[PDB]
Amino acid sequence: SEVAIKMVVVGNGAVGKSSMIQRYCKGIFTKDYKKTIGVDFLERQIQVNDEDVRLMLWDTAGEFDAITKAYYRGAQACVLVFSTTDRESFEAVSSWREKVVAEVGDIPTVLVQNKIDLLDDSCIKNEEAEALAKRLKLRFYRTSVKEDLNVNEVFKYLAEKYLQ
Ligand SMILES: Nc1nc2c(ncn2[C@@H]2O[C@H](COP(=O)(O)OP(=O)(O)O)[C@@H](O)[C@H]2O)c(=O)[nH]1
Ligand SMILES: [Mg+2]
Repeated sequence: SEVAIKMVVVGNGAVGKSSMIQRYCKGIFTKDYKKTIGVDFLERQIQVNDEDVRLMLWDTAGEFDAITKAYYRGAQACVLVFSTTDRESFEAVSSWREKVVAEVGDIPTVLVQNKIDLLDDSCIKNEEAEALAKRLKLRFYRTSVKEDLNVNEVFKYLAEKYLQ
């Protein structure tokens, strides 16, 4: 048998949420300005602690109350994403954490700074990001979906945290 885990990936527009889901589940990254997923989630079968696990990664479309409720319904873990090159996306992180708690509760959550390959154009100081993760008591990953750096670790950690 297998354990199914619904995970939500949230954050401001263009931080790389759709790309992150496509990378993890399909192993691909294209150079398009915006990535789209035409179904509610992509999935990947993995092994965690000698258990078959079906991860279902739900991608946001962009919300009205019923849309928000359907997206978060039954969510079991959360990736909170901001972008190295988008200051507003970083400043919104605390509000995203509050929003996920409001919509589903205090589910296992990880903080991800995506686009770390664009470090020369970074709008975030390393110390600021570290302080935010410490204040929110969240594990923090610096990630590049484009270069496949610290993507797999995000989902493995959340799956382990959910099962443990
Ligand atoms: N340089 C770089 N671009 C990225 C990375 N991840 C995503 N992008 C690009 O950021 C843009 C927005 O990505 P998308 O997945 O549509 O973001 P979403 O709106 O959060 O779903 C696209 O051009 C992606 O290819 C990354 O790690 N590095
Ligand atoms: Mg998207």
